Amino acid sequence: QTVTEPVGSYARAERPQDFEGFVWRLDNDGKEALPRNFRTSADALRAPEKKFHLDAAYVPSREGMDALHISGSSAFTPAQLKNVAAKLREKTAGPIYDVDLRQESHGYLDGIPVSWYGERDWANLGKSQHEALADERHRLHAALHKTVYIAPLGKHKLPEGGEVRRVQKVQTEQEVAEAAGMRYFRIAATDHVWPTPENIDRFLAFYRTLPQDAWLHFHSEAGVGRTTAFMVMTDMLKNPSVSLKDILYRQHEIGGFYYGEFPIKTKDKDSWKTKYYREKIVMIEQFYRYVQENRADGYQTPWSVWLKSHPAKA
Amino acid sequence: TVTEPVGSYARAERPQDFEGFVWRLDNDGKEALPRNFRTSADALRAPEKKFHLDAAYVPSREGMDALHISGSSAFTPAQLKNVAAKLREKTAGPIYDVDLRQESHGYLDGIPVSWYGERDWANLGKSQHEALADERHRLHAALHKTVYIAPLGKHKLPEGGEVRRVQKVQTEQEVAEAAGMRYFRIAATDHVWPTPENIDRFLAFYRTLPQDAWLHFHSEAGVGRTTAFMVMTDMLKNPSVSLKDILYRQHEIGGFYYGEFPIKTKDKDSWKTKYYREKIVMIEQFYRYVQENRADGYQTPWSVWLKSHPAKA
Ligand SMILES: O=P(O)(O)O[C@H]1[C@H](OP(=O)(O)O)[C@@H](OP(=O)(O)O)[C@H](OP(=O)(O)O)[C@@H](OP(=O)(O)O)[C@H]1OP(=O)(O)O
Ligand SMILES: O=P(O)(O)O[C@H]1[C@H](OP(=O)(O)O)[C@@H](OP(=O)(O)O)[C@H](OP(=O)(O)O)[C@@H](OP(=O)(O)O)[C@H]1OP(=O)(O)O
Ligand SMILES: [Cl-]
Repeated sequence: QTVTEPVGSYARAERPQDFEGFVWRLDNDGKEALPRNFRTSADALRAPEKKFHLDAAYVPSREGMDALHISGSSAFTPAQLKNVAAKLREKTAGPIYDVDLRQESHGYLDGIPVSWYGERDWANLGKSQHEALADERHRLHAALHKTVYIAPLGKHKLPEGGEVRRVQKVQTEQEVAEAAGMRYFRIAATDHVWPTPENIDRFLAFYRTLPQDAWLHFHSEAGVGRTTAFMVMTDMLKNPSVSLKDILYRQHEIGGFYYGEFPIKTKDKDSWKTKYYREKIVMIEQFYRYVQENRADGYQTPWSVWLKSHPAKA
Repeated sequence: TVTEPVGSYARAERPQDFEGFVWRLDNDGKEALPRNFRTSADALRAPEKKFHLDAAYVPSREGMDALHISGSSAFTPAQLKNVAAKLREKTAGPIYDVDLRQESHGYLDGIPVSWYGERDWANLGKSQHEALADERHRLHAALHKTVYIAPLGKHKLPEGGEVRRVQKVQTEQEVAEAAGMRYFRIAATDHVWPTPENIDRFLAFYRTLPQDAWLHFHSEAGVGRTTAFMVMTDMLKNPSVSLKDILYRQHEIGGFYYGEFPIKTKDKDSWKTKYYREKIVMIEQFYRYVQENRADGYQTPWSVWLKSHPAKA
């Protein structure tokens, strides 16, 4: 009769103590002018990726895309964010937000974007946003005037090479965003899994009070899973008359992940990802249902509450 | 007036520029014994070409059978048990694990690790007391915590390795005692000539040893620091042997060659050149100390004698 973890909360069954952070991972090498996977809702649609087995002939509706005003990308250096901000300012006169979707603790050491990485990038798994940000604040401050090892991950998601330096400057992403002329909003979402009801309730309350001309620049570490999930959510919220298929196809075709059904295939070492991919597919459909069934009364019922009374099925 | 005398060049380096940043894997535990394992009873081998020595020269082995010393790289607990068993076949006296490492090190879940800073100088400038306090604190702090242990690869930076939540922490003293060996620590900085403090400590220790004591010296690789102390011991115990014979024989049983040779390093290792030169001069100065002070029973320590008889570059 009693279910321990409902669909949409599978990650709650994992043990945080088994994925604690152990290294400052390099989030971006700063070689390119812009972060990776940079895209906006004003962009032209491209051919779908073969791995998703989609209909390349299909022409998704672009209804509402010109007025959507959102973008997404991977993590960035401060110089890259300034370049992003400049580009977005050519598209709007409203406030531009850096919507940081990363639960992992991260920041900038001597201007270098880094994150405290644990296995599966789950160093803050299970923490409330309050606890995750306290960890981040503590770790960043502790790095000042201290020697740190910053490294990119290579074979088997372990450090490979990198550099050692005695830190002279520490900055939070909020500071870097403000320096780039962007407003900042943080949603502490766990890497690789469906955002939690807490994450989404927070996002919806934030969305509700945005000025009509607000531009949302979403980002995560790679600019794929989490970034696309929130871009899809925003598209659905702002353009409720658009079909689920059109939303999923167009968010994929401008450069994001495809959040519909597809032949999931993983290497043996990544088999743990499989059920999380299936969970996101089911939850994307359930969020669409939430939008359709609650927009009429102006979303009086929060997503978390509605989901508990309308649980998703595997 | 000179700021730093010969033999103390490392004192000019800045400790803050070489602080520890990773738990380095000291030995992968694949072999039964530590690397560069050798004993004074071993046969002499041909010299290594890089030292440009006379391969036809046969040094005297006078005193080697009674010297009773050995050397090696760092080891896993199992490898040390293997070493202890081997050495017990050669003596009925106490067998000492003479740990020559200044860098903080120990065992996490039985894995030999050290807190590595650039040039392995994470404890540079610390007194032995401070180095050992750092070591105790860091080891204790790892218990029940997640750590990243990695071997060094390209450019002396971590490559691969493993991540684990530590369930057991031990100091090398505990591991040595569990293997049936006595333990003595000399906190010598990697890559440079041991300090007057290091050497005064070693000589006072040497003076306390019973006739049948066996000394197993080790450092990280079992090369620079290990050979320096093996050479010192050979000179102390066999003062009638020529400097050339001591240096050749300690090299030919498997150690570094501490005499003059044409030094050539990779460009990235050019900082080592003067430290190699310094060791050559200091080895000669230590030989002089032994020859001049053995007759009266070492009434005056090395540090004092060296201050009144400074070495010259
Ligand atoms: O930067 P990468 O090494 O390329 O890793 C990314 C990144 O996550 P991590 O960097 O922390 O491993 C993606 O996610 P977001 O940070 O944008 O949320 C993730 O997206 P999903 O796991 O949710 O799909 C993606 O996975 P994908 O293979 O689908 O691109 C994954 O790539 P890899 O781990 O396979 O390199
Ligand atoms: O374990 P390794 O990677 O082989 O390094 C060793 C080790 O020092 P490190 O491990 O910290 O680099 C030697 O020293 P001891 O620990 O036994 O004192 C050192 O000896 P010296 O620097 O004093 O000479 C030797 O140098 P080498 O064998 O070239 O003489 C060096 O080897 P590499 O740095 O070349 O790998
Ligand atoms: Cl005196």
